Amino acid sequence: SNPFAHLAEPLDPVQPGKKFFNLNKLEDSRYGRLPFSIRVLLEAAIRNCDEFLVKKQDIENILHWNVTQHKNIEVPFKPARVILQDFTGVPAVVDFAAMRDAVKKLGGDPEKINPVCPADLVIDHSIQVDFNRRADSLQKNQDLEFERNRERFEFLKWGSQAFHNMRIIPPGSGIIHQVNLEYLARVVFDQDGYYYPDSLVGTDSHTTMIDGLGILGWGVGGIEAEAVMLGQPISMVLPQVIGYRLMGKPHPLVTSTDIVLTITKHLRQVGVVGKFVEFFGPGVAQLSIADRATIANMCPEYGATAAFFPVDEVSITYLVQTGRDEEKLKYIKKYLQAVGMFRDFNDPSQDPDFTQVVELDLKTVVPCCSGPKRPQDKVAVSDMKKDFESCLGAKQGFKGFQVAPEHHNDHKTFIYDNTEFTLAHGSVVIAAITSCTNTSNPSVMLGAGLLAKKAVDAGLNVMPYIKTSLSPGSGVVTYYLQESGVMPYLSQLGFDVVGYGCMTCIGNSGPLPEPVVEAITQGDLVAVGVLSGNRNFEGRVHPNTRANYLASPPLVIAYAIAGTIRIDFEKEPLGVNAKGQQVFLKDIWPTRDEIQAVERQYVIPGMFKEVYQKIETVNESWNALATPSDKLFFWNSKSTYIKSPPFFENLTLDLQPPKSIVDAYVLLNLGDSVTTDHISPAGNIARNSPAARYLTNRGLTPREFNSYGSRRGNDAVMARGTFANIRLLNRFLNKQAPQTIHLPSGEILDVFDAAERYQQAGLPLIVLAGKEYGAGSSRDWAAKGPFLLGIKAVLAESYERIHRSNLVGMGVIPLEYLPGENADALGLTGQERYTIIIPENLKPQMKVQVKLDTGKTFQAVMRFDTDVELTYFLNGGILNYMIRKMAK
Ligand code: SF4
Repeated sequence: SNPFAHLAEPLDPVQPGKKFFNLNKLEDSRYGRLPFSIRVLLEAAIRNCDEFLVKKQDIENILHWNVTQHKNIEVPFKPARVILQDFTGVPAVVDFAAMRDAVKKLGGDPEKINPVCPADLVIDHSIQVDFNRRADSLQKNQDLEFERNRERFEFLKWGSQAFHNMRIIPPGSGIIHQVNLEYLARVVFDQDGYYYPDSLVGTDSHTTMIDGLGILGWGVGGIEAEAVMLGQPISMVLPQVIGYRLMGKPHPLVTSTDIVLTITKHLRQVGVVGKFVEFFGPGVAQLSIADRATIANMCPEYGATAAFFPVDEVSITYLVQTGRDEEKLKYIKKYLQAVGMFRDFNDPSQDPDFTQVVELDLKTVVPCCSGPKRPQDKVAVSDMKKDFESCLGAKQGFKGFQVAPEHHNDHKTFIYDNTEFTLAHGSVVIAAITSCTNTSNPSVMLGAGLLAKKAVDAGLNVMPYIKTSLSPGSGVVTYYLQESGVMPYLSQLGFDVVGYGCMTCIGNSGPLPEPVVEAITQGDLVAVGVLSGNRNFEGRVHPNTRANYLASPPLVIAYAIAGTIRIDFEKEPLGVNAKGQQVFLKDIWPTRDEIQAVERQYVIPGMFKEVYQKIETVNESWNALATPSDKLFFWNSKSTYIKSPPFFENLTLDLQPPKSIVDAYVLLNLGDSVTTDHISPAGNIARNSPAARYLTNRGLTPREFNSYGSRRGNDAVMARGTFANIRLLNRFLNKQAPQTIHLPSGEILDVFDAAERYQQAGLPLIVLAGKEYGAGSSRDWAAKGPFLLGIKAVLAESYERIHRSNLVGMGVIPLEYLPGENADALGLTGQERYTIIIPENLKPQMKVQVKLDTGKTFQAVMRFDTDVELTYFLNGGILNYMIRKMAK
């Protein structure tokens, strides 16, 4: 039974059948000092205590957090639900279908492969900015989306019928996280007579955006989410919690976006990988839910697992504003208050006992952007011109473009729409109001509109060759931009709505005008994209922009109007007004107070009701998609999108022990901050690549390639796409190239081709890497890929959280250098042959010996961090383990 059953009591004696586990009846003073993020873990353990998956000791360990956070203690966590998008959602449903095949093969019941919690999937990663700056651009983009992705859509739609508990939010509805915040989020569950906190994992690294609403959620690989949907607890080392104390007031010109870029930079410096961050202090109460969500969104960019803002009265106000049901609201606040999970940030006596506290005085926040090449590279708006011009001549890097000083004032004329324009270094060519990060925030969306109106009335324009776009994460945005009268002015500046999906945020940015591309390449220009996103890594916004700056939506507009980031907005006007002459940014910038009025006036629950009323059913094209009635997927050999994966080939019920990796070759020698984009690119498929050759062989032209993310249900493409990022910096080649050296022959080959040779010869492979290996996107293809290339281990200085978990899930060993040790320090070339000794008895975090064919030996930490992770390793993977459990 549940040992804590006595804690269950009615919330309200008027409705005696609706109960909750009352953590206050624990009568334990440790509870009242817990970070509110830890209280969520505690509750989930108590309600789920069976003495099997979740044990009474587990509850004590979580309660004893203040002590046990230092004792490397694993705990279970069963979240309330799972959220997915289509890029990671396709391979997830392929995994499920493949697991059903495997379970049937072994004589099990394939209906056991079925989500036992709610799964919501939002289709947002497929639409691209094929067209912009026109009224019909949205329809034209929506049409191409469906035309390009029909098979994937029919497949997801079948998935939503063939597996229990799956709701799909169709194309043209907005973006996962914004839809989560405005519609999908429960805050408090009311299931089978028990209230409990909403919590989740999502197959997207920015799932942490939900934490702004006091919902404990974070990103995970699909394989981890798959296990969770099947009832497997998350296994984690009980985390330390950094208290981020906010104080002061932001200046009225400062935006949510300025604040998050400031905090991102701040927390990467601090180092919070493997930890929760939990916000508190007098400064939190002034932040709206949208503001808190902006900050929480960027959790993976600063490294943490969670960035938590507990539920307070501001959260409740957001729920009433977004039109949540009256009945539900009643028990959300009432439940949180009764259980001790309801916050008042204005009461220091209620502040938890965090591991340590770090501080931000919001008055120190200045208007800012981040770039040109990393989310943590904060640049004051006041210093944008200076910093870029410094970048022009600096050695090629995150803060260098390496342009000879003589050319810093280069410019190229070009003709666009029979008018001559001049492009130069720092010219803005992409200006996209994009990303759930910011479009969920009416302060910056209306800010952007009010700036647009001011500018238009002031007689300002955006040059017509500039690829401006507006890509909202829900239709509520457009609705209030129209009601408020600001949308026509956005339209005139070139910010018509182009789609309701990720779009430019994810690199789905579409073509630049031919004459603009010409000038850029012919002139050797550093052309600039400015976007309200959370990621700006070289090449991931557009192939032709060497500089990308994250900035608030109104700044996106400001740089569009100015047409360059090499501008001192204080010193230089934007243009000349036909009457009062000089028009400066200051004159057109809306104040916090002018924004708050329009927001208070135009963002009412009725709009949310209206937008979301028909969300699941309105898409006639979706509704039209025919699906088979099958429960077991009819794999089609003709498909280039959907393919039965080899993962479970010849799977046996019984386990055989792990053997050492013997005389492994190093497939790639990598450096620092290798992103999952480098490991498993998701955008354009290059004409000179293994994946292009495969698709060509199958009779497709480049225009039919689609993106890598779109091909994730086809392991044949995805293996070929592994380490195929054209900006991979393999230290074997000392240059950017998606290649490596096949050492036996000395030949330089595309990475997949080189791996084939090694695999044909029966040779094991490893990867050497530096710090922060696997940063960024949650994509488990950055683990499945290497697994299919024959990679048995990685040896790195440090790992990012989601990536490490995906490696473990695929049975690949994540090895870590000992402190003060790395490739240079050990004198490794990567051209040696590597023996990793696996002992008969394994322990989490154990050190193993690595032996080289040269005689050199050293030690590495084996980063299986919990007993459960070790069982995954012994099983050859997390889904292997789950098939075995379900087959018997
Ligand atoms: S790619 Fe951008 S818009 Fe899409 S879910 Fe991620 S953060 Fe949001």
